[PDB]
Amino acid sequence: WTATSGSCKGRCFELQEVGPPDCRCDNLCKSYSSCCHDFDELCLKTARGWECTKDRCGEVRNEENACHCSEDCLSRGDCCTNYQVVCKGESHWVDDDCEEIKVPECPAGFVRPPLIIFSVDGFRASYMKKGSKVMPNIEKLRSCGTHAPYMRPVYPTKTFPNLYTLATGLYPESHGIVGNSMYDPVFDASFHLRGREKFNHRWWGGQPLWITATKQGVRAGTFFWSVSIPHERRILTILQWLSLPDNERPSVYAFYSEQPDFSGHKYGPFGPEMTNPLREIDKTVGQLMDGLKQLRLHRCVNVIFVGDHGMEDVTCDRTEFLSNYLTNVDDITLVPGTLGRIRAKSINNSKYDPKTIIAALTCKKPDQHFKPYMKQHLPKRLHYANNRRIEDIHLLVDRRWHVARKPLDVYKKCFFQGDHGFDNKVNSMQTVFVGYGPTFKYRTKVPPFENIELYNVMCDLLGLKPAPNNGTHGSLNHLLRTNTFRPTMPDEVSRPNYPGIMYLQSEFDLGCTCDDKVENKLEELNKRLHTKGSTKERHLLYGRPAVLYRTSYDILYHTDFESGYSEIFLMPLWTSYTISKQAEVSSIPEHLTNCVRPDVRVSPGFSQNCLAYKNDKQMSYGFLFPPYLSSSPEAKYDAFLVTNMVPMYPAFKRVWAYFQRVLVKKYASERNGVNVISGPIFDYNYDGLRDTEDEIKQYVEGSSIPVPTHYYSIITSCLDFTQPADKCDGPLSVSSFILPHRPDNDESCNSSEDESKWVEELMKMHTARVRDIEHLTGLDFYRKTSRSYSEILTLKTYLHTYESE
Ligand SMILES: *[C@@H]1O[C@H](CO)[C@@H](O[C@@H]2O[C@H](CO)[C@@H](O[C@@H]3O[C@H](CO[C@H]4O[C@H](CO)[C@@H](O)[C@H](O[C@H]5O[C@H](CO)[C@@H](O)[C@H](O)[C@@H]5O[C@H]5O[C@H](CO)[C@@H](O)[C@H](O)[C@@H]5O)[C@@H]4O)[C@@H](O)[C@H](O[C@H]4O[C@H](CO)[C@@H](O)[C@H](O)[C@@H]4O[C@H]4O[C@H](CO)[C@@H](O)[C@H](O)[C@@H]4O)[C@@H]3O)[C@H](O)[C@H]2NC(C)=O)[C@H](O)[C@H]1NC(C)=O
Ligand SMILES: Cc1cc(OCc2n[nH]c(=O)n2C)c(-c2cccc(C(=O)N3CCOCC3)c2)cc1Cl
Ligand SMILES: [Ca+2]
Ligand SMILES: [Ca+2]
Ligand code: NA
Ligand code: NA
Ligand SMILES: [Zn+2]
Repeated sequence: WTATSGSCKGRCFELQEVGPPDCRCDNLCKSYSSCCHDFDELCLKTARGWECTKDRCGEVRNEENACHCSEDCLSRGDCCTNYQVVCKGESHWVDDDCEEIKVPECPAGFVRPPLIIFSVDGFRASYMKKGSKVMPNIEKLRSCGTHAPYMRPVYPTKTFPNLYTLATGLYPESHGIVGNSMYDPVFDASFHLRGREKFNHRWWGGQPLWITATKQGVRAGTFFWSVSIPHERRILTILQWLSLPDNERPSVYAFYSEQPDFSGHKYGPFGPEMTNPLREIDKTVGQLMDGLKQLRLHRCVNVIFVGDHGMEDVTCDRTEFLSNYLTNVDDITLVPGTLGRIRAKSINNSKYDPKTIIAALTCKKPDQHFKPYMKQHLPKRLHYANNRRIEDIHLLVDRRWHVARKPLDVYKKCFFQGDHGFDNKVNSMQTVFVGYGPTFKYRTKVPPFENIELYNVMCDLLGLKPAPNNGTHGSLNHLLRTNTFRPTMPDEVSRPNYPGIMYLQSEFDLGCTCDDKVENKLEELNKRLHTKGSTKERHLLYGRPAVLYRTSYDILYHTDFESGYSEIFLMPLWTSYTISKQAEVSSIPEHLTNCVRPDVRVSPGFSQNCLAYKNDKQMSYGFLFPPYLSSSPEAKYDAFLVTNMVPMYPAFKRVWAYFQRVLVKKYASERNGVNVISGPIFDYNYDGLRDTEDEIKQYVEGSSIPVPTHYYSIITSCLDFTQPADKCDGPLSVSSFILPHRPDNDESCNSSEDESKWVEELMKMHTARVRDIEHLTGLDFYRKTSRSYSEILTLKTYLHTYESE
């Protein structure tokens, strides 16, 4: 109940929420149906529209008007935004030459440059170029400030998950807004875009920027605008708040536009109808900048122009129906559209079986336009699994398509032409970022980056300590003129042992065999030097990775590779090797096919054994440093050490062997050498974080050899590819992957074909950031380079996307 009979007189767009059933005059009052009786009258004035005209200049103040053109309006802070242009001979902000903002030029009483986040829904990255002729204000922000060619949203590429990621720096699995629609089985409650459940605080995890600010004594304006408040009134309200006394004035503000998303759904991303919405958003930017200029704030405020996601062509003829695949379609609930989430319709149904649903959905139609996954098998870069609101069965839908349960769902609900929500690496889903103001750089292009990084930067712009989040703080320092965050590298927690030769061959009873009994002072000294690390500078190019947790491990040196060998997991945490452009690929010689060799530096008790693999009918093994890339027949024996072996399903060995035999040399050829670091990952609870020993769900049968859930590789070379990877003077280039370690290749519908037709496609799907691998391994890479630490942080956040221009 609301007692709507109090008044909004002197309270319009009050910042503090007054407590029920007392009536409200704040922004949110419309959303809750709790506004005082006179809110529309007092707070939503529209009389005489939004612009001054010549006949209005110097008018007698009429308090009924939407905005004012009277002499007193500047001191009241309520002029129409074009007042000084029409009435005082000034120029529009957009018509002014841009001039570098070297220092904040703020009025007396301003403690810090305010931050205004101007958010636009469905603003596809390519609109910045394709719409530039119709968006002069935005084009001026972009060209004169700091801009990225695009900014990568989070998955799913929907509004609430992305706006709340902007607000928190968190992945949706961590902040809890995992879709625009959700069911939480613990609350037994459903979240929808329409309705009131979505305002309940239990949905919204983490700590959003406005709360971060308020806790640290920095006042915030509204972030969520009620849909019925016109954009012109949102801008006027922000300008009015900026005219408050110092002690009352917020330092952080947001604007939001539901365009161009609203029209893009109706017309498609490039429908001719889309020009007008882009012109209108540009006009709104112009109102804000004209308004700031009138207040003498246009060289004081930092403005961020940012989108939540892009927009793709999607029409309802491009819909896959689950009723064409499942016999039992009535026993499931599907969250449909540009992603699919499946759960049992009834928890009482003991005939429900996820395995049979996945199988019925796997590679059943030649041109099938979605792929089913158990959520733990989704690409790790999506970070889309560790939340009870994410159903165990997920459908990744091809760009331009929908999935639905039955055809009747599509016509009893072919109107729309645009949608979004797809995989966040898809080009059409990318969105925009521009920063303009004293704290941003001048006329500066920065590489694409992820929206999870922005919360830290917004905290830096406001002098706030960010709450714990998924950004990598410092990775966006290159966007900023000042206020940079200068992180220190994390301290190494575990120091390595450097074992020498400590065991005789006969101490091992591993069930392994090798035809290596093939028997020189010249070259005996050489082999000893290699085992002490004489080639390490060639193979460990950026320092050894640091281990950031407590464990027991050994550094092992070899002619062709170096490794950090875990005595706890019985395999390397990492193996590092450099392959020059000139490297030759060779075969595994016949006499060495089944060769595994005890490592006389590592105790039998801390080694794998061959008998376990013989007995485990499901599990085979592979090698981290590839025997195919040995530098000589003699060095090749090192590759068959038991300390270089890792457990691999035979189906996965198809993938790994093709990567090692074909792809590494291809990349060395293309990139002028590569340095490779490879290793296992254990993430059985799919939280994106390194498992401890007691979290491991599967072992090689009868042994203590843990089975990895994934294998990673980090492939680094010189950004200037005229220099070889091992003699690089300047910035680095990286690409990485985290491949799922699966006992079948059901994910790859073409896997019956030669690996040349499917393996690299799989690897591209599972592309990763170095930072993703760091979370999953507790390792810290690139500790010893010539490069600045913030440059290295940017490198560690890079994702090689494999999308065209
Ligand atoms: C991205 O960045 C984020 C932010 O840094 C990273 O997430 C953090 O990861 C930590 C490790 O997973 C996690 O730390 C745990 O916190 C527990 C207390 O958490 C509450 O308090 C915080 C602080 O305010 C709050 O933020 C949390 O919010 C979560 O929970 C509510 C739901 O109740 C949601 O509204 C909210 O969205 C968020 O949910 C997300 O996180 C939880 C995990 O907390 C997931 O379950 C959800 O699915 C969702 O993703 C909480 O309200 C604390 O209790 C934990 O301590 C246990 O583990 C330690 C290990 O040291 C152990 O020593 C303790 O004994 C304890 O174990 C006991 O409990 C076990 C479980 O019941 C039990 O089995 C044992 O036997 C023991 O009894 C732990 O320290 C931290 O909370 C989150 N923070 C956030 C915001 O998510 C994230 O990892 C980053 N991602 C990547 C890939 O890098
Ligand atoms: C720039 C920016 C704009 C935002 O919303 C702009 C908006 N205005 N109107 C409208 O439809 N949208 C989408 C939000 C946001 C979005 C959704 C939810 C919340 C939130 O945290 N809420 C609201 C519900 O109640 C719970 C708390 C905040 C976050 C940021 Cl960073
Ligand atoms: Ca949106
Ligand atoms: Ca884990
Ligand atoms: Na086996
Ligand atoms: Na297959
Ligand atoms: Zn939309």
